[PDB]
Amino acid sequence: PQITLWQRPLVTVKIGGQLREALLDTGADDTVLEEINLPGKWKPKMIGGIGGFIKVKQYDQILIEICGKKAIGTVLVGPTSVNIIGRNMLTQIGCTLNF
Amino acid sequence: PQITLWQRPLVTVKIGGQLREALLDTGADDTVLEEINLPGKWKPKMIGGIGGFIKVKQYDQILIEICGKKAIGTVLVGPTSVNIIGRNMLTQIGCTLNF
Repeated sequence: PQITLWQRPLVTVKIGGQLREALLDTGADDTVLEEINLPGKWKPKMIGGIGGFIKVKQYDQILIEICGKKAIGTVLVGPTSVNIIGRNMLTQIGCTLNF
Repeated sequence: PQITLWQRPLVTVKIGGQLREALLDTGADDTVLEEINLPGKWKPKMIGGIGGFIKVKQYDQILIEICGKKAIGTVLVGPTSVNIIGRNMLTQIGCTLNF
């Protein structure tokens, strides 16, 4: 689908068998989601932002279905007030910017 | 221009007589620029992101040129790690997401 930007580009995503609403974030390199119960192993990681940084648990090869499409990649789980879908996943569902 | 996300969505923007590169950011409601000399007065404001909040200067009705297109609106200048063109400006250049 095509989406304008007068509102936040929020989509429904299915991850870890759970549902969530997330933002299609073209400015985010990574995909970061609020605390969600994901199975398995992970590595502690640091990621910076506008306010600075947060430490997050890094899960690799996580399958997500964004708005009806499938993609596998790294998902960072840490203290973020919003669920963000980054370019690593946006490139997989064939998302592009147009203007 | 149709922009793919394999790389950060950078664009050349002209603001206040100066040239800068800025990240087209759908995950940003606002436009936030790093250290830059901007004429006039403003209204202090604090915005949040990942890692906490940052104090910025809020300038209104600022002409901005992203690629070949002009837009006028609020711009925030602060300690940001990257110049960001948020939805307040993106809508104005008809920027859209597609997948």
